[PDB]
Amino acid sequence: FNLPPGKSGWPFLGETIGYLKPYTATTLGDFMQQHVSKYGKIYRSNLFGEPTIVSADAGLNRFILQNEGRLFECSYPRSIGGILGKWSMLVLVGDMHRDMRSISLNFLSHARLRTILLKDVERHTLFVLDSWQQNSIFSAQDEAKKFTFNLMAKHIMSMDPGEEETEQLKKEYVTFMKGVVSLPGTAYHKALQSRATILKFIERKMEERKLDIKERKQRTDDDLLGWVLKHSNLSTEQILDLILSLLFAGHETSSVAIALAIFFLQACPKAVEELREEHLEIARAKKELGESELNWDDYKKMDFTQCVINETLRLGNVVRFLHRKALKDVRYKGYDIPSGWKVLPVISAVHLDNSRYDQPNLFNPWRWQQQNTWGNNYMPFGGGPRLCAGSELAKLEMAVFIHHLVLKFNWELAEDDKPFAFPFVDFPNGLLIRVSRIL
Ligand code: HEM
Ligand SMILES: [Cl-]
Repeated sequence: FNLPPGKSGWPFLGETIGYLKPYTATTLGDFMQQHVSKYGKIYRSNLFGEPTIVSADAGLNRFILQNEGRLFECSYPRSIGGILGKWSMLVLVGDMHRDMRSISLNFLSHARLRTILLKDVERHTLFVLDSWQQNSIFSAQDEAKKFTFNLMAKHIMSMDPGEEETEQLKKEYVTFMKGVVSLPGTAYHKALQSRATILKFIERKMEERKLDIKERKQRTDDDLLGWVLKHSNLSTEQILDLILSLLFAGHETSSVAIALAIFFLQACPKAVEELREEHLEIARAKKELGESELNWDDYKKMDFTQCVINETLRLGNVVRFLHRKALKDVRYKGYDIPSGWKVLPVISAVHLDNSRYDQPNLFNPWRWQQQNTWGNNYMPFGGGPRLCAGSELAKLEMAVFIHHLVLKFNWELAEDDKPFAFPFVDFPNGLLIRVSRIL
């Protein structure tokens, strides 16, 4: 019987404060690097109020991910467990989760991806990028968040950008997100108030949709709200939790990824040159054909863009680790994971590994003309039965945004900045950039 080595830290809190200490997002951070150096890639700790096995071992992390529902299961801390609702897909397990995942996969199907969703992705890209003024200075992080929130609101509830009900859902949504990152104080009871308001807003739009469906109007299931009403048997409270958890799942991730790409690309002008060549050829082809909107076949031509995307996610690491629990005693590589203990697969660790990538701290999208996303080396979307249901939409959002960005603008940092993990990734100075339109 061999328990992994490590400390236990302070009572109640353990090593949580040190574990959560902000660190530059392109690294693992002092706490993680030092613990791996002293104890190895598998070590024990006391985190988020529970005894914990931390894993920076890519072989163990894929074993955990693939054995969801058998040896391990998703398990958030008590505080974080319930802010997205009892029926949040990110927290559910068992049959209910299997049913909610099947719904998300079907709504995000390839057929719907290449017709419905792509049109909205390009429309929302141009809604943002056409408002950018010459020689202006602004926060790219805020613009990225604008793009992805607008886009998600369209996808889930057919809301249009810039309209009042959408700008007000943003303020309510961010006030609610100030609860996840937290006495409770007046900034936690405020987040529960906002959550209730949001749930009442979603239930309002749900009743309007049930009327559209009863009156047999066409294309009622273009958004997620209409889709679950027509194609599922979820209850009202289940629908509200699904809508809210999808907004979070799709916006918090995609916004960071877009911002990371803007950041990495201004420091890699040769990658922007190759992107312009690839995207100018696509645009020239459509001009000769007299076609205006992008189609799936144009997206399939964005080979080097997919290299930038993979490199952005490998180096930037939108998600630092996952929250899991062991369902029974497990033995792996000679260590014992006791039942009921928390298990944290640090899926970001292998992305920064010297032995799996050559110069992992360098942004080098050309490495993906040799490497591949299959296997242990690459898991920014997770793995196993909970592998990210929106990954294909995420890549499409980045590709379409990049396409119009490099065709319309040059950009530079107006103020020094760097990404940090809190563990959520964010730019402290807001990623201010100056832009100028091309010829
Ligand atoms: C760069 C963008 C994204 C990244 C890095 C990312 C990452 C992840 C990861 C690591 C998980 C696994 C959670 C776990 O195993 O506990 C996950 C789950 C999920 N993601 Fe994403 N995601 C991204 C974009 C999106 C988008 C755009 C959507 C939807 C519009 C989405 C929807 C979901 C859903 C529904 C799940 C739950 C899957 C399940 O429980 O079976 N994601 N994501
Ligand atoms: Cl490499």
